[PDB]
Amino acid sequence: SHMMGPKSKVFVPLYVYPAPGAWDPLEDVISKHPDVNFTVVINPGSGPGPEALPDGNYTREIPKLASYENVRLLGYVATTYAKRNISEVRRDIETYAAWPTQSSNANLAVRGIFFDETPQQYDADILAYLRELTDVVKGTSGLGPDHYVVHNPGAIPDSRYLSTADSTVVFEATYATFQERHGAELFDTIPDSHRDQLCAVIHSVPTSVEGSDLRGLVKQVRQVADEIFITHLETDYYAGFGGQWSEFVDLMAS
Repeated sequence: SHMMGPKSKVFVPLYVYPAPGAWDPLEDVISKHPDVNFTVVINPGSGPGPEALPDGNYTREIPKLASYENVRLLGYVATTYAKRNISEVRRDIETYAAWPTQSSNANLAVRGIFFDETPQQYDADILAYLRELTDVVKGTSGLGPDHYVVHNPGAIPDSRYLSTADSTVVFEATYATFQERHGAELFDTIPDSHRDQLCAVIHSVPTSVEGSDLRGLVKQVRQVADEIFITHLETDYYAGFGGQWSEFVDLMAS
């Protein structure tokens, strides 16, 4: 069968600075593929920055993306492996949440939070910390309607953490590493899990993984992860668009 299996969201760690035109390659595929859902993490400065609003480039460009119904913007918030003081994490959540009211622009807003550097190891105190953060996201005006929560442990965490987030990035590494761990098979090791809970980020894909070879990779990952980012960049892979970005999104639309 040439069917691609379960549909996945395109996950976009959009750590490209929003100079005029810089986000065009993303807007172009969002517009071309209204049937594809995009989860887009924005990140002014490892967080929302030191002020109530981000800079004028962000305030111009964010509403343009937010205007598309198939986009779900998330604000990046660091947790430093749950060692970051929870009051500081909360300040960052609340800063994003207040964006539309602080700016008087309803489209200068995010629909949830992406928590970077969540821990892998199980500990009851960490679970309580993560659950509290989810409660904060779900209860804070300005992050609706979705109040989405994504975690990025950058590796497989204890499965008890998965239900505290809408999605967890359980693979964030090079294509070489993906292959060393037998690709989609690595996901089969995760107990008490479902693809709808999981995100995969694969960078540094060799350019020879193209055409039908890229189609095969996308299909393999779609089976196991409901949100996916794949890029052929090996440097600055979250701060620019890979040479097969449009092809990747086309395959996600297939």
